[PDB]
Amino acid sequence: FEVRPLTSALGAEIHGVRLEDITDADFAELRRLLLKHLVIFIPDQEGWSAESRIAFGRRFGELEEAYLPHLDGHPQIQIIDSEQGKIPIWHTDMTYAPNPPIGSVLQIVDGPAQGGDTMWSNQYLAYEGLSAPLRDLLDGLTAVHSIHIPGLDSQAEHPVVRVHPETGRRALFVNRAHTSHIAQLNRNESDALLQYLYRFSTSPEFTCRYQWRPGSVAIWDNRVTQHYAVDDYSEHRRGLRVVVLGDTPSGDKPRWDHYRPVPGQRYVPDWVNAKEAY
Amino acid sequence: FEVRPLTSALGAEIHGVRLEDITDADFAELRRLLLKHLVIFIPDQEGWSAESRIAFGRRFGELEEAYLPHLDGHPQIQIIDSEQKIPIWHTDMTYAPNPPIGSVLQIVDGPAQGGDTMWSNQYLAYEGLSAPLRDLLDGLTAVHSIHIPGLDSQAEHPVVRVHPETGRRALFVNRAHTSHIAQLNRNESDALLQYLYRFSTSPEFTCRYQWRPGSVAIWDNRVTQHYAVDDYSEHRRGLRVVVLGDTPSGDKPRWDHYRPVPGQRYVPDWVNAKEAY
Amino acid sequence: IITTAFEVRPLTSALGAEIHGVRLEDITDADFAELRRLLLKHLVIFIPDQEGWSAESRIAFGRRFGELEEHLPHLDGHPQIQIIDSEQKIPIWHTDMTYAPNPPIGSVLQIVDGPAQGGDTMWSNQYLAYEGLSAPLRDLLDGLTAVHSIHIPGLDSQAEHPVVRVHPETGRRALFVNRAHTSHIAQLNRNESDALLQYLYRFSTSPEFTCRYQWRPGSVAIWDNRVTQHYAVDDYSEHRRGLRVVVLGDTPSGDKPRWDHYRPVPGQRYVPDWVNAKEAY
Amino acid sequence: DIITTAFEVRPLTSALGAEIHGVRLEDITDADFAELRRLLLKHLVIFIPDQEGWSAESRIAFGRRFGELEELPHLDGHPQIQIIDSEQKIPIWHTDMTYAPNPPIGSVLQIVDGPAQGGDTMWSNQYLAYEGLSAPLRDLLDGLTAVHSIHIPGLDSQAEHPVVRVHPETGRRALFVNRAHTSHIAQLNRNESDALLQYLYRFSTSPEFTCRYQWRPGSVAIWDNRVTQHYAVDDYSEHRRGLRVVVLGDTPSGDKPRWDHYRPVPGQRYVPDWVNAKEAY
Ligand code: NA
Ligand code: NA
Ligand code: NA
Ligand code: NA
Repeated sequence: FEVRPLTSALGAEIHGVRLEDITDADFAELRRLLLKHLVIFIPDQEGWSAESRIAFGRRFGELEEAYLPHLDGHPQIQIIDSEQGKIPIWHTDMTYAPNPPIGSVLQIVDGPAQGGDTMWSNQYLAYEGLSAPLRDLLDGLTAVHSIHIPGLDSQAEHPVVRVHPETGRRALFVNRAHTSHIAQLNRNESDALLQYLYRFSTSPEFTCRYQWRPGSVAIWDNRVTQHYAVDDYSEHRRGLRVVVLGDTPSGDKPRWDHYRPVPGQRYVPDWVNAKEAY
Repeated sequence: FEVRPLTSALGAEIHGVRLEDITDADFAELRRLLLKHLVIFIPDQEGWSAESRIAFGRRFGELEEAYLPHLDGHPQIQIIDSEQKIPIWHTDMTYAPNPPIGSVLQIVDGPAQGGDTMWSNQYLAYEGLSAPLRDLLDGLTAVHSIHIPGLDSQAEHPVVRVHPETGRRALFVNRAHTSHIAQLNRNESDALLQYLYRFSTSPEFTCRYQWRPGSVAIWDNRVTQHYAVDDYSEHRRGLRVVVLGDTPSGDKPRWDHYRPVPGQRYVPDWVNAKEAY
Repeated sequence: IITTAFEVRPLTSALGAEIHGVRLEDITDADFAELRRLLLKHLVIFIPDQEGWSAESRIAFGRRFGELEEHLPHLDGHPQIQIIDSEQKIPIWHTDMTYAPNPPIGSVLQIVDGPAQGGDTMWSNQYLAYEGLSAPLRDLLDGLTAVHSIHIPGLDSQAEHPVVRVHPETGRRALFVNRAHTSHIAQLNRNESDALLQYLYRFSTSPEFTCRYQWRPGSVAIWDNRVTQHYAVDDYSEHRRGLRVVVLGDTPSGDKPRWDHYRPVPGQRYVPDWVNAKEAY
Repeated sequence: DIITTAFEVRPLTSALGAEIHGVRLEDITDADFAELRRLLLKHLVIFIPDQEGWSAESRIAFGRRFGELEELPHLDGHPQIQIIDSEQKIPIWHTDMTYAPNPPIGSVLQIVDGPAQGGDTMWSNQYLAYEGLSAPLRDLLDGLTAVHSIHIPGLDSQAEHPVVRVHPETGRRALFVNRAHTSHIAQLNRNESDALLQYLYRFSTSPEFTCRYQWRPGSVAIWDNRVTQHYAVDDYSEHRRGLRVVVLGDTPSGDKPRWDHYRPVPGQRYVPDWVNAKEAY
């Protein structure tokens, strides 16, 4: 294939591939490129059949499946629609679950000519760019990730530094959208450290920004990336997505116990957040 | 009386007063001193009778009353008891449409050290802002709210309150109960409130009081914040009467409320945990 | 602004557009006028495949916008053509030379040697940064100025500019502060200034207001320095070399300030609320 | 585990500070001094009221019981007795002279002229600041050092000290950074250092860790500079004058650092995440 990296950190556009009837050997090459580049982009795949899209995702693992919008007859193929909302926050998908997805395949099938880019960030570089004392600290910490909305209540505890199962490389595994707090620190220390990590981890030297064209497919490794959907458009935007499951996140056993507050202790954040959203 | 200011900003201890049978004229002098000093301290009032305490508070206005812990037989005398703590800067109940105008608190049991209370002067917090920022705040309001089981209340108050008696302008936001400024978007609101909260509780604007059993504090909740230091494990018990008055008043806002778009999500710029303790 | 003469591919909604079907070497007056309209519309424009552009043509092109800056490594025999060379980087959001009373009105940059990936440049739209502020905050900023400064050996300069400037050619208002060179807002005390500028710097470089350009062989970027910031991503180790011409002549103008400068008292000390180290690298 | 029963002692807060009654410094005995020194180890700052008229010779002899005294404005004929004068202020949390390799052990200060209210001094307990950190963070800090520095006309000094020092006389660990003079943590990059120090500065001066002293006529404060910060409240306009003796001799000591100094790459630029102005007052 013809491979054109987007940035030094991550991302590559792959020309010369046809997903519809991809061979097992050509798939192995895509998998190798995904381990190298973390998110890959396959242009010009308009018309990709539902059965082929599902078979492709299933090469990676079991697919998430019917209370959410999906293609007729294919609970595996989720519909993302701007009119149904938008996610301008850095996140790693569903890390509030005990077993977050290991990756996704997304194709924007309707969208504006400009606007609605998606950015991804390289969590290997976010960890490696920390100085050695902080890497050593984070290796021994875990964090609670959680969500609390109508119809979905979930929390999970994950290592702050995840060992990728295939590469063995260590990646930061916190994200602003779903991480609540570091379990072995008090909440105020947690807020200060997470605030630094969130901003550092999404430095432009660690990211790439993709402009969607008709027919473009993005495949990303959700074990070692965050992503961000830019909210700079008003046109209708629709995507088809398949979501892949795998093993639970793994890292070092924590080197300290959970922080234990005293009875009646009140968390007073050092930084203001409003009590009412919109 | 013998009046000893605690700091330049606010606070004064008053000797030579006995609250139990205080005269109307001596009460008028206490009120004058409260408008001058914002919080006043009256030592050595052990044994103050419930009837006299209630009568004293009622000189200032209607008293709050029974779901709260209170002295048996006297729903107007609230109980602050460590075994039943508030280490956050706050102005009392500003999530209410009509927050109290002040309180009278007597620590009757407490440790020899630990458990101080601090107050801050919200006149000086406003006056210490530069002119462009004072002008901005004069035209803003803020939503104050609380959302707990059994108590859901919000209220919209001017960011700059005009004290009814002095006519002097005071900042009227506080970290405990203020949610957001209504005419700004939430992110702008967070940034401005963060600055105001820290500036308003600068040591140059505060006083710190060490309680001796029997001491009484009287404060004007229209123009102060306060903070209960959580540095003790011994039993601490206070008796409190809480006074009501008029709704907070300031300028009509100079802009409409900020209106988000239908799908808009608030993404804070600064981390707060999703789980408390 | 009507811009129908060329094939135009916008990069993001906020700003940026790649212009096809134009050759800079022998550009006509009509085609230049269209490029200038595209710059007023899109704030930064990208002209691909201009390898070999002659020095005389590059200078004549720049001079169609205004007087060129002369001095700062430059192409031998052409003081007007400045050299940006990685061997001899700027990963901080900035608007060029705003510590000067007359910052440049824009630049033309061509990366002639660079890596196949790495070294992107981002730009931000200061019109949108201002328009995205709520009305009370726009009203406040309209009446404020800020000091921009630099103090290094051989270059000490400061200038006071409106926080909100009008673009002279469009009449539209834009934010005019940037993290690299703005020091403080003149009518606030320093602590208030720090808090408000910190908010503005991050808000103004939100991804909804930016574009990110990957340089390819022969690419030329032209940007309006009056209403943008930009940022050079520092994610590469290969040699990177650009030729730049800089158009002089901006005079940032806005409303008369509505308050006097903040006046400290004798002996007053600035204590920042947020830590910065006392030693850099 | 220090017994201090000889005098009447009135602690100021749970964290630190105690007012000592029934002792006259002028002709203090060896036994009474030993008790005051125990009270200082226990309470970190002690206050001796009603000592108007304390003679210069007795003040110096008292200081010398603790160690060698520092020897610019000073009492005539007594270079050891420094004059502090509001007309010739410091509303910033600081530990004295930590930019020096050997900061002072402690000081003895008497405000001899001042307002009836205004000009309080606060102290903070750096043992409690460290002990209040969670175990992972205490473990991190135990292995770090920080550069402390000052760069003013006539005084350029820097020193590297453990972030966590052991008090040589109690064996207890205390935080050893302060906002005024600490620059950066040496084993972190500057941005990480800024974030961690900002948290520590605010946490370490929490009201639960401090005391606030109102000076009265004749008041003497004695503090241990090894395990405190302090802060002079700037809420007064009248003349305020103090007499101060400074005890030299500290060598802040802690664990061997567990990591090397952070090494930037050539040409690396420090870009703070938080704004500070470029110009003070
Ligand atoms: Na996502
Ligand atoms: Na209260
Ligand atoms: Na530039
Ligand atoms: Na000092």
